[PDB]
Amino acid sequence: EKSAADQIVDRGMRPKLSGNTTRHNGAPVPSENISATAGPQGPNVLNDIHLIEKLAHFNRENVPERIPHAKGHGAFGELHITEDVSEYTKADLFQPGKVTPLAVRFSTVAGEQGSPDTWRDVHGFALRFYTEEGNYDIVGNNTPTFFLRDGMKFPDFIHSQKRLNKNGLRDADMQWDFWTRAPESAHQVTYLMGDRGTPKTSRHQDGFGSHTFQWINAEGKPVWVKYHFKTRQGWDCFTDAEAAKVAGENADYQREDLYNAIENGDFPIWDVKVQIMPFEDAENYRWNPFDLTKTWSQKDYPLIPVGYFILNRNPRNFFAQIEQIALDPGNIVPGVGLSPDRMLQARIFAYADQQRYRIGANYRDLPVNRPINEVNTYSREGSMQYIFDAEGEPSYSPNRYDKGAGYLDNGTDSSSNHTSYGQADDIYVNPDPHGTDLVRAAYVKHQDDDDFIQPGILYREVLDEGEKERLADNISNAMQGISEATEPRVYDYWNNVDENLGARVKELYLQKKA
Amino acid sequence: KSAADQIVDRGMRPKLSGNTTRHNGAPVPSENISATAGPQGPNVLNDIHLIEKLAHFNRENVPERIPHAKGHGAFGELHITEDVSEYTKADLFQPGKVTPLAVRFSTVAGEQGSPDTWRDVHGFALRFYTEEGNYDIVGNNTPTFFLRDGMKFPDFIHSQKRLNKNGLRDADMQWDFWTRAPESAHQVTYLMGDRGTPKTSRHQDGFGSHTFQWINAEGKPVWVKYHFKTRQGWDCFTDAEAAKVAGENADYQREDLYNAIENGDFPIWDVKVQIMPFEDAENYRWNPFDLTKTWSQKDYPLIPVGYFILNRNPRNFFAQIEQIALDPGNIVPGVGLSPDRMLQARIFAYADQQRYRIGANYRDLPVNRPINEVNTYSREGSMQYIFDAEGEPSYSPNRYDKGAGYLDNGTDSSSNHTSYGQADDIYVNPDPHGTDLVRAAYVKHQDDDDFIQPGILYREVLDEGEKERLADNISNAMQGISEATEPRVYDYWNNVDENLGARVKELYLQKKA
Amino acid sequence: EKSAADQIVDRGMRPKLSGNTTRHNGAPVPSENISATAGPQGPNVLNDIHLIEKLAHFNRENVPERIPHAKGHGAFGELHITEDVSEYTKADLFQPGKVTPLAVRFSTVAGEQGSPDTWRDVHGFALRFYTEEGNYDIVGNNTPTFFLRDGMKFPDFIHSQKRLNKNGLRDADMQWDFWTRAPESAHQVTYLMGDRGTPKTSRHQDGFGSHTFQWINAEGKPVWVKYHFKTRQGWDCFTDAEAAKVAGENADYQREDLYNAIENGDFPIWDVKVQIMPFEDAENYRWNPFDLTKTWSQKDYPLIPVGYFILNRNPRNFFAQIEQIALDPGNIVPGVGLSPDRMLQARIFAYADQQRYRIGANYRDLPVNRPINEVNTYSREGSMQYIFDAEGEPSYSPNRYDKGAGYLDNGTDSSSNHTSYGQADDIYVNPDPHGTDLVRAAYVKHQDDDDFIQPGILYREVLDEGEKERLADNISNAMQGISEATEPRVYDYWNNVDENLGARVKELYLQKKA
Ligand SMILES: NC(=O)C1=CN([C@@H]2O[C@H](COP(=O)(O)OP(=O)(O)OC[C@H]3O[C@@H](n4cnc5c(N)ncnc54)[C@H](OP(=O)(O)O)[C@@H]3O)[C@@H](O)[C@H]2O)C=CC1
Ligand SMILES: NC(=O)C1=CN([C@@H]2O[C@H](COP(=O)(O)OP(=O)(O)OC[C@H]3O[C@@H](n4cnc5c(N)ncnc54)[C@H](OP(=O)(O)O)[C@@H]3O)[C@@H](O)[C@H]2O)C=CC1
Ligand SMILES: NC(=O)C1=CN([C@@H]2O[C@H](COP(=O)(O)OP(=O)(O)OC[C@H]3O[C@@H](n4cnc5c(N)ncnc54)[C@H](OP(=O)(O)O)[C@@H]3O)[C@@H](O)[C@H]2O)C=CC1
Ligand code: HEM
Ligand code: HEM
Ligand code: HEM
Ligand SMILES: [Cl-]
Repeated sequence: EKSAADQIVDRGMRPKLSGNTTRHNGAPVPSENISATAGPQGPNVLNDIHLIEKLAHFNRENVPERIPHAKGHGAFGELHITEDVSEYTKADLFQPGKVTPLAVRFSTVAGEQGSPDTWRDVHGFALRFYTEEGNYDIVGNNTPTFFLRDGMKFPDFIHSQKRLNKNGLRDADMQWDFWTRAPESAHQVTYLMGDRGTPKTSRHQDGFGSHTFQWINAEGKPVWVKYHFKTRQGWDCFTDAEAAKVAGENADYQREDLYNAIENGDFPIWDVKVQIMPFEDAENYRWNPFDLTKTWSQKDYPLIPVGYFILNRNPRNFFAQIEQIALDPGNIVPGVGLSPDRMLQARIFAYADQQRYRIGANYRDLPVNRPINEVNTYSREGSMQYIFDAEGEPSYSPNRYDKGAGYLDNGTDSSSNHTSYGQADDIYVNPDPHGTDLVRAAYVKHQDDDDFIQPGILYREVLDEGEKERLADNISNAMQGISEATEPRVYDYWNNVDENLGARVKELYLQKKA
Repeated sequence: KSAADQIVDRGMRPKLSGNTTRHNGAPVPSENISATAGPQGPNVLNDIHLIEKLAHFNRENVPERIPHAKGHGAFGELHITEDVSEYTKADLFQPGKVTPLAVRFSTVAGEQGSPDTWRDVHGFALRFYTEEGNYDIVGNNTPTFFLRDGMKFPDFIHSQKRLNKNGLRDADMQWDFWTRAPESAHQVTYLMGDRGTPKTSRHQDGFGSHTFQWINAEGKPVWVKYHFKTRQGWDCFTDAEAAKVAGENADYQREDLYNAIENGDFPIWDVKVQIMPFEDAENYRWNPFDLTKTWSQKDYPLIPVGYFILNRNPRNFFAQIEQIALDPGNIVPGVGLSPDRMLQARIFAYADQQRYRIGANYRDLPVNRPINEVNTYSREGSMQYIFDAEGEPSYSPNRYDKGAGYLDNGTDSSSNHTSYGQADDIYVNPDPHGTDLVRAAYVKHQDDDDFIQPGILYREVLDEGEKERLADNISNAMQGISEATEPRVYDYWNNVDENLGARVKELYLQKKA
Repeated sequence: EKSAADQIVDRGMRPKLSGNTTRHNGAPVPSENISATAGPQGPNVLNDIHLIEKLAHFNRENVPERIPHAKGHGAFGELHITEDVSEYTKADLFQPGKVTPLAVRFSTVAGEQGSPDTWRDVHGFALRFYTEEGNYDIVGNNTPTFFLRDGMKFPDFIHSQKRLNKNGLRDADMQWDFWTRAPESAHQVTYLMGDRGTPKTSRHQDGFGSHTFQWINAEGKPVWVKYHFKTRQGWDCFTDAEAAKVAGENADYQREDLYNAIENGDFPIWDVKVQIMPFEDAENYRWNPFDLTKTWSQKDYPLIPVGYFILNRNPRNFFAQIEQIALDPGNIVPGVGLSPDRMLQARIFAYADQQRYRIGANYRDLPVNRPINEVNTYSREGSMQYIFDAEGEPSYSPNRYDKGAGYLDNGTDSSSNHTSYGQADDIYVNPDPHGTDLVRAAYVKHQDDDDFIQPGILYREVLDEGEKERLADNISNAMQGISEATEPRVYDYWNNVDENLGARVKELYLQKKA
């Protein structure tokens, strides 16, 4: 417990072993060097049991990588609460003085396993807190916003960032064809194409929940919140050229950086802060507060400190604890809720769904995925069931025994006779839906909602001249390879962000087109 | 000849003779003797055919369905003989249409080897290969069901299957669940009557059970329920007879159907609907969206649509029946859902299990492909047999011509605040009766309770022999329940009807030694 | 202006489609942009069927990558026979005048499927010929030899080339610890550390079967053979530094090169040649002829021309036709046999074993894996069974019908009554086994057999002075990061190859270390 995470990371690990190897049934292995033949020059025999066992398990080492965020790495640590936010949330892990074990995984998005850490890309920033009321995951990114506001479009974006169907090549035309035809992408593409598209390490970047979530206090009062994880190491970014150079020198530069830092006792820290928007502020804010492509201005809603987290433990086994971790924004806990962000709501479905396939039906039972409290469930069976309920316990509720049911239920019947429980605050306390029908509709339109104002503000009001110039230079690099059909779409896109940025992008682009 | 012939021939090899080949096409030396290093020497590793043959044998089994593992089916045709175009624009239901079909029949609780004639609900699952996509009506041989909320479905199904400790099915478990979930009473009464043991798949009705929606060319909705009325007529075993046949032929109904079709005795069902005007819903005496409530045929009589006939046996049972992926979520223009929470859970659940039970690309298998071309941006996944034309885009919106949704413009992401309005293709919704996410009861209609409908069946519909057999069947099914469950069951049946309840207890006590 | 492989490459491809999209049941998709909600600001509904279907299938796009050789790419083409080799083999594809469709996949070995093509590594060179007597695969490498002579050691070598269990980092100490303690590796490590460890493209390298195989003629007479695929484009290699620079600029450099070459009509060609060792020559050759770590001298066995192959077709769909191809040395055909090469014998089991898992039980039925002749098999069922036998055909043999049995069988009974078939020449005509017992034994020891003489010969008699210096430089670079425990073991390993090479390796290593 020299990290509070020691209880978690030690789960499943064998003691150190010596002497001679054994087969998987426990019988001694004769040789790891020579296989059995019928005569020295005779054929290999079928019944070299160790040989076949060794080859067959070797043949099954690989599992499907994540889509997206295949390339990643992580660590374990502790969340420490230093402020009192109890007036906003009853979430157990956020109460005063609470110390909670965590896991984190960082990643890129588009590239596969083995792809370089320092390709220009968004970086994943995904936390698990092992709380007393269950695992609470905040699966964030190193950006406060994102490319889209509807999950229907997510697989379109991700195919466009991956490889063409015909030849397995990533493609500039495809990336820009998608982005310019999905102009809601403007805010995040501006962020991505700036310095922060190439952070040097996982330690030298902020993390964000990106989405608006909900906090609910002990008396059932909700507020809207956004999470901000502010690096104590500070933002530090490569130039476009530097990142590509590092990609060739060390494709695992960030994975290695984090390992070395923790091994050397240089434990990275982030200050945990939130923006808090009162429930009553939501409808009249200048931007739609639930549109992922819109950040809340920190002038309107400043960061409020909560505490900090520290990464102080490397994994014991990378594959077992990091590759197999199943981080999921749907892992919420009491005191935390969702919001009418359609991207978030799609995510709440999508992660567990992929994980049931990528890992297996019983992925929740793996050491790194089990919570610290006992799971009380009627789920059973499935492939590779390691853990099962006490002998003879019932498989169904309501039942005549004592296993139990939901906290809203009485534990003895099916809640018939027209029983109602009321508002599902554990999902979220909803605002006005603005309609009574199943629809495919726009988000409620707020005064300053469009696809371009916020990245325009970033360019005009936040970025210094160097940042503005590198942005244009980066963009024009990224455009190399687009078709002639795509060129004017890209010019238009950037002009819509800012006419000066757009002019400079085109200027540099034509210079390089040679 | 059958309209299903083009479907059912997909994937089938020509008959082959001569000698066998390995899976790479090379000649097999022997199917009888394996290669050894000397006649009495060890088997060699590199008998390639031996290992290939053993390894593929080792991989023949796949997860059976949960539930409805034990089943069997056929192919056929739907024929429209009436004009229902005022109610629906669904292509397959338009005047004169003839549509190829598939069907799978099944029990519910038992596993792959279990008997067809255990007392159980029977599945009645149809696929129509329409010009506008596969439309599946995944029904049962009952117009109702045990529950009104999908949250409870795995509880019911575990209670119908085996105890975790010893792998035995269990009467106490079945009745403990049924009596503590009294919404079950309508279907339990149906299940425990004669129709719990139909002799064959041909001698039972089918039903969609749920309220669905039909929408016409002008966008006007009506609520509908499907009824498939058997031309062979209901014909049921007694409790004792079904149990006897269960041991004599575990595949009684599977064999019966295959034989009937081989002999040219093609079974036929008349396809009819009940149609409830959209404006009738709120004031009907029962909640029209509660699965445990039937619509009275006195209030809404059956309206004829056409008939379907089964005239084709599968070419290969595993390939075409075990691997068929029937799914109530396979709807088509002109058909919609309803605020039935059981139905809404099913719309998710089937494709979810199928992605696992069969594979991510299960839709590409011959029996699961529609007759029209699929135009999708989905790609890759295990065992991808079918892929798009070379170089076609993987994303939309794009600058090419593959296309997008019929609501979309095909060129952009529908930003700038584009709205499409009511999602009628899902269903034209009635009043939700609230503005908040809630866990709530169904809207309460005047005669809604858990017992009135099976009581009416018993008191007003069942004849004297049916009433007595019902009590006899229930008391048989009760044998083995714990003393802690007996009084709960007595009261349950009293709630249905006091005379039924009295008779059930009387017979139960007689049989209890 | 097409290809003989067009029949293969078109299997499974849809026609071009336009209009609007459909769900997977064929019904029209309402939108690819907006998901359905209960009110514009209400929750997403569960029954957006298209949303869930699109996300769920997106979630299942990935499959396990190969272990090893995850990162690869390929093409299709034609094998043309130009010489008469019928005196040596009856194999159909090798008969005079035969033109046979082919597939090829090139690859690296260690890295995962996003990793750079131009990491220093062995490159895979794996061919499939779609012959009239089945698919014949020659799954070779760009080297005539390899690191080991026993499949028992293969998973040890491959872990040592992949990532440490604790942190997911590849590791120089691990690579050299294994190589030096398994000194049979010396031949291939010398090849790997030379110029050929970094070929510029897939087109500018030779290919080899590496193992000794067997050819059998129509009369049943065997000879031992080795396959050589000599590039008409010529060897062309990066330096160690250039290869890393390219890895950062374009991780898919070689994938892109091959695609572009074929797209442009610059079809790469290799001349197909064999070495042929008479059956009577094997026991008295100066080296063991079945030891993968021993090449046959081309002074003793010159190359004999057979024909050439040309790559003239890019895949229609990369994932469907390349990622899912199941290349397998066990795919032999009449006229071709194996040998007492233990590595080869282990491979004959291992590939189909992995493919059953990596792809699925029915992987043989996928378009790219089906032969051009009809498969007549009693195998049945299994996940995703697309193809099934004619209605009512029997599932077992011997049977009273016509489907048949093996060519040695009579088609009517089980071959009891003590029926014997004799020597299994279809596997191979074996030489003497040199013993009568199941053993774990060394290979038969030939006069000049050791772990170091052949790369010593390469260094002393083949390499030019620049090649000799680059070799020492490359080695010393690859040694950076090894522990002090490993240093003297590496110094000694290189001295065993050659005292002068050894001295220069140590010299440069100590220079670079600081
Ligand atoms: N939560 C938010 O509102 C965030 C907004 N932004 C961008 O800043 C604009 C103004 O937001 P508002 O909060 O009103 O303004 P503020 O002035 O209060 O803050 C601007 C934000 O932009 C960040 N920033 C500085 N340089 C870059 C850059 N190179 N690339 C990306 N971000 C950078 C700042 O980080 P720092 O303090 O370290 O300089 C700060 O968090 C928005 O349009 C948005 O695009 C960016 C991050 C968070
Ligand atoms: N969709 C529906 O309205 C159906 C309802 N039921 C049951 O009938 C009751 C009355 O419904 P309503 O339509 O108003 O009355 P109706 O008289 O108009 O129809 C009653 C239905 O009950 C059927 N029935 C007859 N014997 C049995 C039995 N052994 N087990 C199950 N069903 C049987 C009849 O079949 P048949 O005409 O062939 O004799 C008929 O379909 C309901 O409470 C319900 O339990 C049952 C089937 C359909
Ligand atoms: N199958 C074989 O016999 C091969 C053996 N070797 C190596 O060559 C040595 C001598 O064998 P032998 O055939 O008797 O001699 P040969 O002179 O007849 O052939 C030497 C081989 O070495 C190749 N070679 C040239 N440069 C390099 C290099 N930078 N790295 C690796 N290989 C290179 C040659 O290719 P090229 O003609 O184009 O110059 C030629 O194939 C062996 O010890 C073996 O290590 C290498 C390739 C094939
Ligand atoms: C509707 C939009 C999105 C969908 C459908 C989606 C879906 C997914 C899925 C299925 C995975 C793989 C999970 C697994 O297999 O374990 C994943 C990975 C990931 N996603 Fe999302 N995503 C979306 C948008 C976002 C957003 C907005 C963020 C950040 C706020 C985000 C952050 C991440 C991170 C960090 C990972 C990697 C987690 C890890 O390291 O294991 N994604 N996404
Ligand atoms: C919310 C409640 C229900 C859920 C979650 C559910 C779920 C399922 C699932 C996942 C399957 C297996 C599908 C497959 O693997 O191919 C199945 C089988 C089946 N279910 Fe349902 N079911 C529900 C209620 C019903 C109802 C009400 C009916 C009839 C109206 C029904 C009829 C059937 C039939 C006929 C099959 C077998 C289809 C076949 O023959 O392949 N189920 N159920
Ligand atoms: C006993 C030693 C070896 C074993 C057990 C072994 C096993 C394997 C396996 C299981 C695969 C993945 C197959 C798949 O999933 O499709 C593979 C890939 C491959 N191996 Fe081997 N291997 C061995 C040595 C060799 C040798 C000596 C060569 C060359 C002569 C070679 C060439 C290749 C190539 C080219 C691939 C990639 C094929 C492709 O591009 O799809 N391997 N190896
Ligand atoms: Cl799955």
